[PDB]
Amino acid sequence: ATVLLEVPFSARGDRIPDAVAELRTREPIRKVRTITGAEAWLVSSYALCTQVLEDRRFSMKETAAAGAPRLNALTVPPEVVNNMGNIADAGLRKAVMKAITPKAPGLEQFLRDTANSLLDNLITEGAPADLRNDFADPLATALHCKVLGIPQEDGPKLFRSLSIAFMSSADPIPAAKINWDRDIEYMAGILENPNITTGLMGELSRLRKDPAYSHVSDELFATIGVTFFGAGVISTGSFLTTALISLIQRPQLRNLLHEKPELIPAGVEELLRINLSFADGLPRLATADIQVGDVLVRKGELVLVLLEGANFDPEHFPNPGSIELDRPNPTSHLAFGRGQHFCPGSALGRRHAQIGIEALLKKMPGVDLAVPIDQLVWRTRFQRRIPERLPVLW
Ligand code: HEM
Ligand SMILES: Oc1ccc(-n2cncn2)cc1
Repeated sequence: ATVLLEVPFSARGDRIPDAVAELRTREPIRKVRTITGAEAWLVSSYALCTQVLEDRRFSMKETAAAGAPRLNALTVPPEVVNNMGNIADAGLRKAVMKAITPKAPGLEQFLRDTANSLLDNLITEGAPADLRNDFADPLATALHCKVLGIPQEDGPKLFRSLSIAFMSSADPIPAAKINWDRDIEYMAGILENPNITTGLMGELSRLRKDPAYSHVSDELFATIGVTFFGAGVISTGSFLTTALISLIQRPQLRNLLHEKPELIPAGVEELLRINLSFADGLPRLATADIQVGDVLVRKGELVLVLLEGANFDPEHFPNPGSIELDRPNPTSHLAFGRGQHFCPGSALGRRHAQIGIEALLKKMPGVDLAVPIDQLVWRTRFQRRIPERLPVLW
């Protein structure tokens, strides 16, 4: 006898497990058991992942209901799972989206100057360098302090919450409450701080005192600061780190992009497509009985949308393991999700990776791993796949 197939399959972010293609071909929706012991439907083809993500009867908000089958334990309060819905209901969606575009005057030059400073510091210190802790994550943190309008020197303490806040745990995490309550108190103080006049928190601070938003709660304003910092920093730092592995493992492409930097946006879109940064399928709870493939999903059941299942599906992306800069469908991957919950930071996340890669390739054209690839240590039981250190030489 064996037990039901367990997810996730592997915390490694540098290779896709052969099980994914076997599932996708033979059983593109099939039952699995999550780390909590709950059963779920794992969906692994492009067609069925898109069907679930575009049908709001597969609800994100409902995953937080008491008694639901769970992928993992909540690390935020249950109403915060509906964060974008609460931002939309408060009349703040357009304002939030406007503040986190990468097109803000000076923002790109700030990102390039920051990237070049971090790189020069590594060059001065000498190889080996850790491109996660001393490049990708400080670049993500500096970017998000600038986009929020908060002091750069407050970035490192806010960042140190994230190794707990983005855990994928079977059980509630006492330190995630301690750090969440402290980080909310910090954002509530930012909203009362007259020095904060720029970025997303300077905008929220003004709208909080405008009569049209006098009944939006202070808790929501503070929650937008904590969630957009945390989601943006973990997501951009982790994507850029694993994209740098994928580039270092393709010297032919590295060299192409160094020679023709105008191809960096196409290269980043393929690095998004092949990225294994999300450690778990995206969860949704069915609110109706819905046919998906050969399965009738029942109301109340959990569905998990496996992004690499869609993004490596050869029916959509032929030769899916290869980075090809001339595909006819290059932005149709699911790396930012799809539908109602498509990532609101997508443009910012693209620009952070394009600028970090352009800066790295000009400063360290010979960048290579300084350890054999199997020696990277992959974080476990986390919502992202990331190596704990990324040692390189150049
Ligand atoms: C390359 C970087 C990024 C990747 C790969 C990424 C990926 C994703 C994905 C896959 C979703 C959909 C989750 C779902 O449907 O269940 C999502 C949602 C989200 N992302 Fe991003 N993200 C990135 C950067 C950002 C940035 C820069 C921010 C903010 C500054 C951000 C904020 C959010 C938020 C707040 C949501 C929830 C949206 C909702 O619930 O409607 N992300 N992201
Ligand atoms: O809109 C958001 C929802 C959940 C999160 N987090 C999930 N784990 C940690 N934060 C961040 C933003």
